[PDB]
Amino acid sequence: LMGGFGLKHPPPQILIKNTPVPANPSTTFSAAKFASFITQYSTGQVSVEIEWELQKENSKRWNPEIQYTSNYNKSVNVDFTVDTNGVYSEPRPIGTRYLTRNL
Amino acid sequence: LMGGFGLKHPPPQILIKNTPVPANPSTTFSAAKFASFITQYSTGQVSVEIEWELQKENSKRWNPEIQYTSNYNKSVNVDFTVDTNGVYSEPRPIGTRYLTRNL
Amino acid sequence: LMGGFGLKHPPPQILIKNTPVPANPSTTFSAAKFASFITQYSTGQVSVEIEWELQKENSKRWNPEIQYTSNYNKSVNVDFTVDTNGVYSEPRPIGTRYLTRNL
Repeated sequence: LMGGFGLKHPPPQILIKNTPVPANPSTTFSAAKFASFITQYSTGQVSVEIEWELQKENSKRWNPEIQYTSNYNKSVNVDFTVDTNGVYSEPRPIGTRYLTRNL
Repeated sequence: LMGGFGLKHPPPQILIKNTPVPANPSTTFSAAKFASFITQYSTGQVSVEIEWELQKENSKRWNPEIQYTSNYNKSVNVDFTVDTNGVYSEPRPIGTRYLTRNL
Repeated sequence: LMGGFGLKHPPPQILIKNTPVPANPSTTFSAAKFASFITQYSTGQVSVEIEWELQKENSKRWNPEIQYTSNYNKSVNVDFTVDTNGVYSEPRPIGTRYLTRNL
């Protein structure tokens, strides 16, 4: 109901966790679990590559169609572009329904 | 200079003419040429089939581009469409330069 | 117009960038982008190997030609050489037009 593709078997959850590296244990045995760990974080790169099937249009429509366009009118910032502080912003929600089809 | 394709050998001229069908000549010989012809015209259909080579675009441009679109704002007549009298009209000249390319 | 070789397809741009390595994120989730990165730079070596085609001269000229030469007159510094501070300098612009050819 939020829009999208209903999948009985969706793309699976990809779960990630730093392995606990303990600090130095006591030189005598303690049966209690470790509460002291070396503080650490991880970083790295992640790649997703999705292949999408397209459905081309076969309209015999004469007049031109509504399409998503940028405006040529000047502005302080180009849409879908970083500003002078390096902050990327998206100005408006772009839906996907621009071409037409007869019922 | 009016725009278009300069061709040393352009598509050739296709010339068409009704053959003169004379009216009844005099029953005696006259060496003068015929000035009296049966009034007639011709009609028919004409087909031109041109194949055009395209040049697809390879821009790595991030932001959206200016494109030719119809406006969705309502009007008494749809653009590039006959009116109530059956008269087809073209409202504006459409040029061909809408995509961009770097120098 | 600044001189040189006009190329429709020139040698391509070679673009280089340090990958951002973040500092430690907050232990709670924040949907804001990272503004804190580990300060780092890179260094290394770069090699360019260009092959040049030459065009040898076939003059039947009798007298000797103007050529680019160094002067033998003594000076505090040799031309196109570091000074006592290790600073390399080029004393004059050397053009390439020294041999002659008839029109």
